[PDB]
Amino acid sequence: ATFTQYWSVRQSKRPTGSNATITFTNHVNAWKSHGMNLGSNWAYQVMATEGYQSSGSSNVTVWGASTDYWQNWTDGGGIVNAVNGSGGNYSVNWSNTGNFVVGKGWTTGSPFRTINYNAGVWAPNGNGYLTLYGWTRSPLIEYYVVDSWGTYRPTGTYKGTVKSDGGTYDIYTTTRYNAPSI
Repeated sequence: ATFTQYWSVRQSKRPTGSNATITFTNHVNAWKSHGMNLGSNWAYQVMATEGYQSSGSSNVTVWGASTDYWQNWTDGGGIVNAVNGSGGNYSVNWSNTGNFVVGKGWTTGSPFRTINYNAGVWAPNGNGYLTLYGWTRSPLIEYYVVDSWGTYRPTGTYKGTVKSDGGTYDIYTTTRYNAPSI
């Protein structure tokens, strides 16, 4: 499938060890102001560990009484050890993988969501995103809010900036031709 991607990318890798907050409504409006609108149909929404052509290790925890969804996907190109921890916790040991997404969040995404998380460990050795991840339909859109990464910072068509949660983010739009979902 062909679709546009929305990006919020910190101007510097965010500290990992204490609880971090992603006020999502800030990124949503900032995207709206630049003509970037999400779909009317909301898919899942997680604080995930996105990896590609890399190996590493992560340990994330997502707090909520109400977090229900468990996301564990992989195009089966490499080895991916994803353990569904207790509560909102989870870990990932990936090796020479291709693409994959692992995170815990919500079955249905909300443009008003508020997220507290504690990256117990962020040791990506290659390409890996410590990002808030989710999709929407009508239009079909894959959105990102990246706080940290590995060897590659996600860029694209620059559209502006937004200050949120004591951190400034660069805004990008990218396009993919022949990408699925999940």
